[PDB]
Amino acid sequence: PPYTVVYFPVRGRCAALRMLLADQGQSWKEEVVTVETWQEGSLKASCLYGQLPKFQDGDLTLYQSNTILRHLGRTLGLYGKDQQEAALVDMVNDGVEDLRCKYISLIYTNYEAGKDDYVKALPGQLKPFETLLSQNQGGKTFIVGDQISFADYNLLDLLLIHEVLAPGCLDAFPLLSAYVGRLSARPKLKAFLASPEYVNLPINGNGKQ
Amino acid sequence: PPYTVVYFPVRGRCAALRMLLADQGQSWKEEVVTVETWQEGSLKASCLYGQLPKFQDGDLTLYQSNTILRHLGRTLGLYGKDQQEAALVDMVNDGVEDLRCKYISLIYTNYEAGKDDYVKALPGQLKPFETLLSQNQGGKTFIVGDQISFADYNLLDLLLIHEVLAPGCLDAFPLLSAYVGRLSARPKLKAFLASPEYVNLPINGNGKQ
Ligand SMILES: N[C@@H](CCC(=O)N[C@@H](CS)C(=O)NCC(=O)O)C(=O)O
Ligand SMILES: N[C@@H](CCC(=O)N[C@@H](CS)C(=O)NCC(=O)O)C(=O)O
Repeated sequence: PPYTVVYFPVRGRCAALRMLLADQGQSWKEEVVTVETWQEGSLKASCLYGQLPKFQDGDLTLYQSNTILRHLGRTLGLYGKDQQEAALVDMVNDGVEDLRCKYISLIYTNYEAGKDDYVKALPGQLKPFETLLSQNQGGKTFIVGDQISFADYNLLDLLLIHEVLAPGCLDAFPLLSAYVGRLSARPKLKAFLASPEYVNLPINGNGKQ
Repeated sequence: PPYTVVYFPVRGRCAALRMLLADQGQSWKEEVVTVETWQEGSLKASCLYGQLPKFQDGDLTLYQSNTILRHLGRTLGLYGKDQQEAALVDMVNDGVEDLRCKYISLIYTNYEAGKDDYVKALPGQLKPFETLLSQNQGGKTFIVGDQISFADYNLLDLLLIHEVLAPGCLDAFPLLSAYVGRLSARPKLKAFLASPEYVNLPINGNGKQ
């Protein structure tokens, strides 16, 4: 610490890391980037890959949402109990990232024409996570092992936004549904999810969800 | 160990991990999956995300190319010297993955109509990697710190395939150009890159590059 997340006024790719920070009782500052600032050019030019989120942890500056998640993951002990679990955590996170990319593509480039097909394909895309849970001794705790990892926050967010996109999409997935309820009930997380800081923000930049 | 990589007969998303294994003096077995076998559907259905590569390390089975890279990276000591460097390694790898996704999209979904635009946009996409090199000991060593990381192998592959797609793309990037040759000259890697095992394989699976 200290922590500062620089991002647009959207939950988007910062939702998961914010939930992680909140649930872990961490304090951070939010720097909201306006269209004027982004269009001005200097901020974007200073970003490694010309994109947000940008994250600051003391004198350390990071870019890439998954890099931020993994960083918080290793420094806060949310990256498995050993090397094997760490690998499983990565496998889950990469899976989440893949689906998040498809979701982002839908929302920003083909919402009207592609939504129906996407929803029809959704069950096939969610099944792997239901499987991950069932393989983890019944899926009664977390996605990997018996301790929370950065992958849980990323998956949780993925599931939450998909329930908004397709209400009831988790009905055919008992474990994932209960998993959502369980994690969302964690005291600190529950408080954050209900805070104006979270509720006020649109899931995506164009208001589509 | 022992290691087994299950994949289609192409370089694709296994090129980087293979270079890593070879350069680190590791032995592994290759399980080739033909197009016909893949189309039969059974292996596909058993894969967590319905995709290859599939990797075996003893009793452990991992999917997702970056999970395999990170696994090899942490178990073989190719993941930075400390937590901060590990974060920088991730930042580089995520950047590589992002461009690899755009490359894959071009190759498989819009090669004929999209190549020219992609090549025009290439310099802007490669610049971030040249800059990282310049900030790390004048770009005279590795992408992060002074020891090789899994990110180096992934970036190296990304650069190699781009020189095939757009010959001369690295001329305007001195550090990246010298970097590719330096890593390619490493004895074990050099031997692997010249082996029939690598040479006889097409870069992609649709005959485009
Ligand atoms: N791989 C990056 C992707 C971030 C991203 O797509 N950022 C976009 C959407 S918020 C952005 O900054 N767009 C502004 C621009 O590219 O000019 C991550 O995971 O953080
Ligand atoms: N995110 C995965 C992507 C792997 C991937 O896209 N595999 C494709 C291309 S080789 C595949 O298995 N395609 C066959 C199919 O989807 O049916 C990774 O990083 O390993």
